[PDB]
Order: sequence, then structure tokens, then C-alpha cells
Amino acid sequence: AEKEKNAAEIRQQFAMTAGSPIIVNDKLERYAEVRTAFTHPTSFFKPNYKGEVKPWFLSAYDEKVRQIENGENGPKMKAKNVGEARAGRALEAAGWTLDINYGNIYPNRFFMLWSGETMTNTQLWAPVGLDRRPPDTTDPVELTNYVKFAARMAGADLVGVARLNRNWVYSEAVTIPADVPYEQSLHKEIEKPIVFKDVPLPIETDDELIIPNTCENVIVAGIAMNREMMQTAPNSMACATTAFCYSRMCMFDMWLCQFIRYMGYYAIPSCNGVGQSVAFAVEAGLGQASRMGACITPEFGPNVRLTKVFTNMPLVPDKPIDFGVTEFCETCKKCARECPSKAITEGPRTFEGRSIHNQSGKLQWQNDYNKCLGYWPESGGYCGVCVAVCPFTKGNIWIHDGVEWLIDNTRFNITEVWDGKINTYGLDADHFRDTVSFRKDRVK
Amino acid sequence: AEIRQQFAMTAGSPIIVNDKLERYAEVRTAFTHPTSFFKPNYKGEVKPWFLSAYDEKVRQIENGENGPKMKAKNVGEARAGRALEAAGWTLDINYGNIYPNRFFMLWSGETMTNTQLWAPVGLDRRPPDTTDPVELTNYVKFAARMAGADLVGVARLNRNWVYSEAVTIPADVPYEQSLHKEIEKPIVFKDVPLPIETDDELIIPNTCENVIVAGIAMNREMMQTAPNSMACATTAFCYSRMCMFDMWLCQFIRYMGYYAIPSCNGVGQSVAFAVEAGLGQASRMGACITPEFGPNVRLTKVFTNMPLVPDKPIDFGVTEFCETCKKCARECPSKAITEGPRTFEGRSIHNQSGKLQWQNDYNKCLGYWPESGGYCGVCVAVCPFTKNITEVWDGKINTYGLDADHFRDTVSFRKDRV
Ligand code: SF4
Ligand code: SF4
Ligand code: SF4
Ligand code: SF4
Repeated sequence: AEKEKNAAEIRQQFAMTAGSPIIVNDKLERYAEVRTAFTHPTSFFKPNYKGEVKPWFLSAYDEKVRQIENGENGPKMKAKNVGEARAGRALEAAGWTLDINYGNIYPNRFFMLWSGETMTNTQLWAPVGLDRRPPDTTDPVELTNYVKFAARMAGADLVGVARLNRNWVYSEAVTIPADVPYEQSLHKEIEKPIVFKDVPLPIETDDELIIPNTCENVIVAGIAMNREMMQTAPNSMACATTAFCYSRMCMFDMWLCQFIRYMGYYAIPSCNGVGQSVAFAVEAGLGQASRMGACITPEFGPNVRLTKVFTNMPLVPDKPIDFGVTEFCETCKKCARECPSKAITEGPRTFEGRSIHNQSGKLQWQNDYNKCLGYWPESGGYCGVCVAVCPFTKGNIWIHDGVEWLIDNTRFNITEVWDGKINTYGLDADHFRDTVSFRKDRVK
Repeated sequence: AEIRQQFAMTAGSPIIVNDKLERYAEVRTAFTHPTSFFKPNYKGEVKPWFLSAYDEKVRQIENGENGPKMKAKNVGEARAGRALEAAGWTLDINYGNIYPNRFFMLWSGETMTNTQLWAPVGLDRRPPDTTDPVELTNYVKFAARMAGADLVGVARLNRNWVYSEAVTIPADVPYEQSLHKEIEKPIVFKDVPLPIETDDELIIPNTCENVIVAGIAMNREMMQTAPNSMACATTAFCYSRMCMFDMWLCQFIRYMGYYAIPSCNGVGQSVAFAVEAGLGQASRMGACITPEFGPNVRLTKVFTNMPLVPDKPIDFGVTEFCETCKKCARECPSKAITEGPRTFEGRSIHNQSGKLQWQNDYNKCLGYWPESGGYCGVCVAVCPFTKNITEVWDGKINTYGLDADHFRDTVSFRKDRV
């Protein structure tokens, strides 16, 4: 008979010995965040469908408006009617409610404050003194259990811990000056170094973002997207599950930072800022890096968002996992064949970046992310076709052969989504048991 | 979904009222009224109730307790429970988000960062492309589930349950002075295009036909520790879930071409709205009891002119079960819950007279909160419909505290949305 799926058993089967899995050489240096395709001047501007060059997201807005007017849910994808096209973009737009400028990247601004002191919740609770009282627990084992429990309350579907590898922290952040209001933020972005110094608490000066040398650990969360909606990529409902999960990421960061602070430690939130989430996720054991560039997890494949919190709280690092992703990506190449911009390489991994958007000096599949971003104005969304077609995004990829777990090699419209299955936060009760957690799962 | 169809009743508010019913001023609640707001701490110092409760939390942590006369495993465990409680409230203002059109509860989306970022698309300025209440009901309920509701229902807006006057603050008062500068402000209905606040009035349009009610499920293991700290923590986390639900859903409704008023614990009486929208039935303890969660579920609501199909009220025997049960009343640590029958006359200023209900003494309830250092919840914990702290911390958990053993019960297809 079919063995009842056991996600915890799967993770124990593929656990590695300690050690960062990312292979590097001497040319590796920390990466300036301005180099990402979203921010770099070489890629930030894209033509709209009339050929006008604009910031990428404004050209993409022009295409969303055109599609609604034409009763479309995506590029050359007719909707049931104009009302349905409108509803998908209303859902997408609303999903972003708790996110600043598509990613919350500015450190120590808006939702991403590096201290809790000014938050309305901290002020309300100040008479209890939780953020001022020294820690009552310093045992990393108990702290790992407490913080992971808090993380699940805070909306993480996956959580892991790693020692902080500074190679993946941006050398300089993209941010705005402290006196600039929101309405001018996109006009006034600047660079600001992220440095490590012998200081007691995370602190920002006029010149630097200063992370203390005691900032030992990073906690990485996986926030699961909805499979039915992502499978509509590159159309509007894939944009909506993306958007809602960015607001879930924000809530997670603030909730968890506040818990850590109220435990007597400091905590730095980040969402899409501060450093490279995929690298942290691999080092924390959530999954393995893939050909498309994303972290593939056993539970969700790549159909999961990442965020992370940095802290001096003593914790037990998790072990990395190797469930064969590298070898499957070597022979699969489905994302590369289906990518509408041919951004994903069909070749082998190298240490040499394809362009300024890649960090050289680490062995990885080198993709052209300017080509990726170029398809977003064309399609009026955030694509996601690579995630949608990845075999690991399918549910029930795992089978048991009587001895051990293995991957099933055989695996290698929008009206119906609106009328079909949904549940709280887009989670799927057919698979939600996979992320149940007991103390045995949280700390060893 | 089969159970809910089996117990659907014919249309009509199931709350029985008489000719004495008047709308209720929010300042009368035990949290805000001057006769109940102040309570002594354990040293005998009279303070605002929540500050006296803070003193008890501090005392408990120092003494290694998770609750009144409940020893923790150690001081570290005691500290962790209160840290989790305090963190849970991150997205909530002054225990409930009650001030309308302040902080997270804005009545227009125009000034929000998300609306400003999306302004070039014009979704909030474009007339609706859908006016069909059937299609709108399916769209908005799908959105409500994305926004974190475990249950969602629609009712026509009964103004009897809208507060006659809200508790709020002046618009330009900063957060740090909010608690000391609370004021009362009328909520009125007028022929105006959009919800609007003047110096004198909170104005809801006469076109505000409907209320969308969400149920936000709490964690059963944690609530079972009532009145101790982990019950407080699931309470707190769900208040922040409520706030995010209201903002997400209001934005979706605005981007569909309609207006939307968030509320959380403000604007009107959630239990009455939830009963009229079919989420559950009112109970002896005073809560809406649902089939899926019993009373172990939080409520929020959004008011809108979006055309919608109202849901049917449900009757699965709660009234007859409460008539003979009395378990919450016997376990209540403050004897706040009556063992008598339902009447139309409130016991004190804190109750709204003129509706048939079990009349409870809610100042007695609030008095227990500084003594126990929490938000109690024993009545919810012991209710048959709802079915140590080290074991909770070491035990089962899942995303947002939801339980995969029961999560299938809230799956939704179009069939059950409209
Ligand atoms: S589609 Fe295939 S090659 Fe691409 S990430 Fe998924 S498994 Fe790897
Ligand atoms: S998001 Fe789309 S364009 Fe970008 S890499 Fe994936 S498939 Fe290609
Ligand atoms: S404990 Fe008994 S009387 Fe009280 S609300 Fe629950 S069922 Fe009704
Ligand atoms: S919360 Fe506690 S004190 Fe209040 S009515 Fe319920 S059992 Fe009684």
C-alpha cells in the first residue's frame, strides 16, 4: 500500500553534513544591490508597447491597462470578459498592500526598521520592559525551538537557521535618505554601504548601515505561493499570488523581529533587501539552488517566496539538504526551453557572471536577468513561467519504494481558477500536513 | 460545506428585538467607559486596566509563572510566552484598531503607499466593470480567503449594530498621545458619494448596503491554556491577522471600483454582524459560535456599496444547547456569565438593551484581566463547541497556527461561495 507521505522523514533522509554547499573561488566579492536588474541603469528602463522608454514598472502598467481594456488576462490571453480582466488586476494590486516599491528593499525605512523603539506596538508595550530586560534564555537549543514556533505563528511555511555568511550580504544597499517622504522615494534612491563593526546594536549613520559583529545568525522563512494561481503564469493570477506573498513576507519580518527583540536580542528585517535570499535559504537547508536560479524546496519546489531576519540570538544552525536537484537540473532544462525571453541558460554552471547582474565567483547557472525583466513590460506582470513549469512545483512528486523516498522521474484557465479551489492564504489542505511541526522537527 | 447547507435557515435577521432598541455608543464598552477603565494592580495601585495587567505580567515573569498561580518551567519560558503575546499585536493599535479612519483603519485608500504606487493603472478611479452581485460575491469571497479569512459571509448592513458614536482621536494627534486624547464622535448615514470624515462626524453613505464578515481562526492548543499566556498569544496574533485582512480586502474592493470601510474591533458589533451573515449563532457567553471552530475564532468586518448576495443565517442548535449547558458560566473565574434565561434588558451600561440575549456582566470579566495578567478566554476554552504550556511550545504547530487535521473543512469552491 502507498506509504503515507512524511515530509520530516524526507528532510532527514537527504540531510547533509555541516558546511556551506555553495562553491566559490577567489574572484568572489560582495555584490552591490544597485546591480540588480530592477535598479541598475542598464536595465531599469524598458519600452512600453508604444515604444516609449519608461521605468520598467510603468511600462508594465501601460500593458495592464491595455489588457483590461481589451478583456485580456495576459499577453494574447483573452479573459471571459472585461470584468474578469479587471478583477485579476484588482487582486494583484491589493496583494501588495504591505510592501514598499516592489520588495521592501530600503533598509531601516518604512516597514523594515532595524530597531523596534519607534513602532506603535513597542511604545504600547514599553511598561513591561521586554525589549529592555536582558535575555532570560541563552541556550541555543531552547531559543531555536522558541523562535521557530514564533516563525510558524508569523506565517512561515518553512523555517531554517544558518550562520550568517557575509558573502551574500550586499556590499551597498539601495535606499533613500531619511528625510525623503514616500511620494519622492523612487526619484531619490541612493546607495549606502552595509558594514560590520564592533557596536552593540544595529545602527544607521549618515554614511553607513552598521551591522554588529555579534550578528551571528540568519533565520530564513519560506512563504508558500498558490499552485493553481502560479500555473496561470505569465497571466494575472500568477501576479496575484506573488503579490499577496510579499505582504505575508512583510508581516513575518515584523512579527519575528518583535518576538526576538522582546526576548532580549536585536533583529534586522529584510524582505527583498540586505542580502541574497536564495543563498541564505540554501545554507539554512530550505532547499537547493536550481537552473532557474531559485531555491527549490521538497514541499513546494520553487513555488515559494523567501524572506530572512538577522540576529545575535544564539541558535542551532540547520543542516543543508541534497535531494538531487543539481543532477535533475543538469538534464531537465524545461524552464530554459519555456522561458519566453530565453533568459535561462541551457549550459553548465560556471564561476563567471553573464553580466553585471550576476555575482561572479560562485558556481551557479548564469542567467541573463536583463532579458527576464524585459518580458515583464511585454506581458504586463512578473511572469513566473519558469516556476510554473518546473516539475518540482507539482504536488505529489515524492514516492516511497518500500525502503526510502525518491523523486518520480516520470514528472520530468483563469475563470476556472476564480471558480475553483481556494483556502486560507491560498494554502492547500491536500498538502498542508507536510508543514506540520513538532519540537523534534525544530531542534535536534 | 454539507453541514452548512443542512442548517441554512430562510432569510431574515435571527436577532429578536423590541421597540426599545437604540444604537449603542462605543464608549460604553468596559474597555473604554470611565466606570470600568481603571483597575487596581496587585500592589493596590489604581491604573488604566491594561497598565495594571502589565504589572502582573512583569510579576509573573520575575516569579517564573505563565499565569495566575501557574508555575512555568522556568523564568525563560515565562518570558517567551509574554514575548510571543506582545509580538502578536504588531499590526494592531491600542488593543483592537477601534479608532475609525486612523492608522490602519483608513476609510479611503487614496493616501496609502500601495494606492500611490498603483495610481497610474487607475483601478481605484475607474468605474466598476462588474455590477452583477453573483459574480462580485464569488470574486470578493475568493479575495477574502487570499486575505486570511478562514470563514467569510455577507449580510445586508443592519444599522442597529453600528455604534451610535465611535471612540477615536483627533486626526493630527500623534500615536504617543493617543491613549490620553480619546474622544467620542458620531457615526451618521447621509446621502453622500463616499465615506467621509468631517470635524464633527464620521459619515457613512446611505449607499453602504452590505457588510462582509470574516472569521479568523485561533489555535486550539494555545487557547486551551486560558487564562495563561499562550491563550493571550493566539489572541494577539489573530488581531494582526484581522488588520491585514481588512486592509487587503478594502484595497481589492476599491480597485474593483467600489468603496470599503475597514473596522476590526471598531464601527459596530461584530457578533451581531457575524450572526446575520451566517457564520454562526450567538451563545450564552456572548460569542458567535461557528460549526468549524465553535467560538474559538476572531471576527472582523468590512462595509461596502459593492453589490453582493447575502448569505443565509444558520441554525445548528446552539440556542437550545446553551439553554441547558451553562459550562462557561460555571467555569468563568469572575462569574460574569449568567446562568439565567435570555431577556431584553441589559445588566449594566456595558450591554445594549432591546435585543433578546444572555445578559452578562462585562465589568466583572474585565476585572479579571489585571488579576490574571492576560485576556482570559476560559469561556472559549471550555465550550464544547470549541472541541501544559511547555507541551504547547514543544508540540504541534503549523502556519498561522492552523491545524492540518481540520483545514480541509474550510476549503472553498464556487458552489459554496455563491
Ligand atoms: S525546470 Fe527543470 S532545469 Fe529548470 S529549475 Fe526546474 S528541475 Fe531545474
Ligand atoms: S520569470 Fe519568465 S522571463 Fe524570467 S526567467 Fe522565469 S520564465 Fe524567463
Ligand atoms: S459553554 Fe455551553 S452554555 Fe456556554 S457558550 Fe458554550 S455551549 Fe453555550
Ligand atoms: S473571558 Fe474569562 S472572565 Fe471573561 S467571561 Fe470569559 S471566562 Fe469569564
